[PDB]
Amino acid sequence: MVYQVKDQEDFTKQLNEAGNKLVVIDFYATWCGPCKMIAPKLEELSQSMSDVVFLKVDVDECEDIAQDNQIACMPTFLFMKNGQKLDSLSGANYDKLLELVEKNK
Amino acid sequence: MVYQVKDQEDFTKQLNEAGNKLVVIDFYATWCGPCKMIAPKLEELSQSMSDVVFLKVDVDECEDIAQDNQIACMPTFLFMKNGQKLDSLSGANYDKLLELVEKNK
Repeated sequence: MVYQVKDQEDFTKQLNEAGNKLVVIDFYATWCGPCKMIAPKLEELSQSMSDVVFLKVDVDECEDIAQDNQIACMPTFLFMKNGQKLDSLSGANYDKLLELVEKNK
Repeated sequence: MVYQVKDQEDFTKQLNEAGNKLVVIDFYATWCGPCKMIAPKLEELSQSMSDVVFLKVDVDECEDIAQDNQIACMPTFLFMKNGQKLDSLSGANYDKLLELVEKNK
């Protein structure tokens, strides 16, 4: 599953429940074509990879979280572990997403 | 001064108000750092140039307009003249912007 982050403290709650697991966060908008195209692939990946936590942040609903992470393109995938940033990817390139999750998991 | 488009009808009103002038529309968000960096440069070009009209669209306030224009990064600049799309530029590349303004005005 891909869990939808509700607000700043909810994002922190999720980053903790992840324990030591890689967390992949998709920053998206509902008006954005490339975001809608890749969303189902992220959902398929999340059902299989139970040792990675997948989250999503709607930038219109969570403008403060978007500003905290310096988002400018969408989708942007942020890679985190233990509350700390590992890597980011801008755009819907599913092979680069898979490479980054392989690298970081 | 850069005018903020309020809604789809207002976009048509301003396209009509521009007459035969090139129109540059900055699709931006208030949480987006590169947009904030370039906004004062746009205000300076808007006060400087009398043969170009500068508009802005807040993607979180006009999500419909952003969808219809296939926005995915920000800022994105659309270049229009007599209702026609001439060019677009993704990102806060001020030199490219000025080059597309000089080419199309």
